[PDB]
Amino acid sequence: QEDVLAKELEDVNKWGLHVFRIAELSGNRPLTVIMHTIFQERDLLKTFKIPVDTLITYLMTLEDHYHADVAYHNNIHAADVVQSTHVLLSTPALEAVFTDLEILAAIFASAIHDVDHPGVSNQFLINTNSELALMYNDSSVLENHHLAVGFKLLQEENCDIFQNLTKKQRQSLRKMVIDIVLATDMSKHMNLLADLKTMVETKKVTSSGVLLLDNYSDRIQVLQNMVHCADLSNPTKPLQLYRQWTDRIMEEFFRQGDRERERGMEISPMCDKHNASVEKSQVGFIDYIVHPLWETWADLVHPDAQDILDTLEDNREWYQSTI
Amino acid sequence: VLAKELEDVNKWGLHVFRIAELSGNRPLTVIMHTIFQERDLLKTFKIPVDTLITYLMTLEDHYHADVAYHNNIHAADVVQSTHVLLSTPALEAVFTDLEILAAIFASAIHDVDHPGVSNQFLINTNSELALMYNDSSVLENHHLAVGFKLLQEENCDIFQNLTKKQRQSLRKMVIDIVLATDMSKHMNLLADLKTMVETKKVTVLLLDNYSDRIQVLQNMVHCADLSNPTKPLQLYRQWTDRIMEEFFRQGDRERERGMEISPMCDKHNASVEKSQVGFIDYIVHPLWETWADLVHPDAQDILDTLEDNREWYQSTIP
Ligand SMILES: COc1cc2c(cc1OC)[C@H](CCc1c[nH]c3ccccc13)N(C=O)CC2
Ligand SMILES: COc1cc2c(cc1OC)[C@H](CCc1c[nH]c3ccccc13)N(C=O)CC2
Ligand SMILES: [Mg+2]
Ligand SMILES: [Mg+2]
Ligand SMILES: [Zn+2]
Ligand SMILES: [Zn+2]
Repeated sequence: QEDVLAKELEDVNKWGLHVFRIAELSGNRPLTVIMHTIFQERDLLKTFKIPVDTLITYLMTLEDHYHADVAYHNNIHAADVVQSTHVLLSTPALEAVFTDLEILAAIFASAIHDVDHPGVSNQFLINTNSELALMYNDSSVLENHHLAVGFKLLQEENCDIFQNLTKKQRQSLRKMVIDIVLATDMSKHMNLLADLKTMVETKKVTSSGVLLLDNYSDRIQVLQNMVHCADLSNPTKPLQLYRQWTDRIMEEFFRQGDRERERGMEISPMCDKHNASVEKSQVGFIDYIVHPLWETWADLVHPDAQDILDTLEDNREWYQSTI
Repeated sequence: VLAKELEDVNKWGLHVFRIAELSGNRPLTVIMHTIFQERDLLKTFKIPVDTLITYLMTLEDHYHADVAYHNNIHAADVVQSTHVLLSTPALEAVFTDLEILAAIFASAIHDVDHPGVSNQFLINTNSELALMYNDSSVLENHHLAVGFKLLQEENCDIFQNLTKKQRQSLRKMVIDIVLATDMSKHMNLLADLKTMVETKKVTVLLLDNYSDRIQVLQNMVHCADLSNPTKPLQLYRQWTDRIMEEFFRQGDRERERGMEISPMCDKHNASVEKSQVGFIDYIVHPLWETWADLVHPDAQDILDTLEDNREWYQSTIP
């Protein structure tokens, strides 16, 4: 029903949106309806003269190119990252900091950032001599692919949502989107976090108390880390959402491990369904990856993200308590 | 006949155009085969000679015969120049046989399927290649992908007898080297070579960590790629004629499409000779001067010839 879905989408500005309920109520179109809602909320159709029928046509085609048969890296994950990026962009420490084009780039990058993901890792694709790894010379294999598909779909019939941007706007947005999606490669995490830490330690704020970002390198680095935080935000969400994300990533990992075991390869970490500890893996994920990242983001925008960090820390203690 | 010319495969200034003619437009194949035997690579890595020839022929076929510069003759020239640079005395022990294999294979594939237009042209025209590769080292990613993909054709897997680790190490090194031939990386590459020269440790060069060794290999193949002005003048002048034909054809396409014409690509305004002098002064000589410092004094004859050729091109400007 449309009324109940409209009611749920009133939460689009809130951390912890019931994204699985929105997927059900929208008829498995969470990415389309959440993107459309966000574009209306931020007045992006009027600002960039995006025809509404073109937006819907592109969104439905993009959503179609996520795999409905992968447990984690599907259109619900994309919708979740889009919405989480949308909330992070609204944080008071960043008010009036980014232009309308940078906002468009960050939201578009989130929407396409995992498109056509096959449900296995870059290393699996490299180690199996996949056609994707051969195409991309073993370097950010999935992320180059997500970008290429995301942009190529703009060329389908009535899909060019950027048709009314100027040529310079299109060139700038394309560069920013590429910079952002390539930064979601998990092998870049340590370098991205090291740079975010440096920016926190050298942070400057303006007279209005918002973050001072006066060059492309700093601006794109904040947008890269923002989308990376959104991508790694599952343990910061209310527990009933977090546990569903955990169930889904473990299913994807175990299916990868079954293909590795069947092929005689070493099983990747956390992918052996016969020797895995789901709870210990979440605590380690939080301790070594997610909390170091979110604690640093929370410092950059202090005190805006304190409640998100509080939820992360509660969820860590809950998983720890199940061991 | 063709055999006599191949006797100087170990000399800077091989008559590569004569070899291209005398081999029926197969310079990459015959030069690669000759080099693999001078370095005993077929025995070291147990490469079936017929597999080596089948792959080389196939690779050569994927260079475009209607591209005046970035064709199979260029690929053969860079291969042969790397082969000579690998024999620099100051590098007499630095690199292992697999590293030698990687530098030579990388040279052979480093421009395969080149369309005769630049990365910037491919980006600004919204080409399929730039869409595939997200505007980042577009050509060089493609050269690699084609070069490795051809290994999978029938009786083309020249690395069939390398160990699994050797194949994985060779692949990484080839990728690192070919990606470094992107001209947009030149200044960063040169800066690293300069830093290495300043921190140079010698007994002969001592390079201990992979990062330093791959950097020397990157800069070496880069030097080979940019070696035309260091060759004997009759060779250099042919390379100049060929690159200018390729540039002018690209500029004809940019003019028509309404784009800004790339530097040196406007046939109605370009000075071929001024462009060569500027090319040497700003790119080729700073690079080869720094290389010469790294292997001092083994590059001094190459540097001398470059400086002679620069003097000659300058004298052709009224
Ligand atoms: C909800 O839980 C998860 C969600 C996700 C992951 C792992 C989760 O739980 C262990 C992994 C992290 C990959 C990864 C790379 N290096 C690591 C080192 C340690 C741990 C993980 C990783 N993802 C894979 O695409 C993203 C989503
Ligand atoms: C024999 O002469 C040449 C040979 C080559 C080039 C230029 C030559 O002569 C002007 C260019 C150099 C790169 C380059 C592209 N745009 C530039 C602008 C300024 C400086 C360098 C470049 N190449 C292009 O594939 C490699 C071979
Ligand atoms: Mg991803
Ligand atoms: Mg090239
Ligand atoms: Zn993701
Ligand atoms: Zn080349």
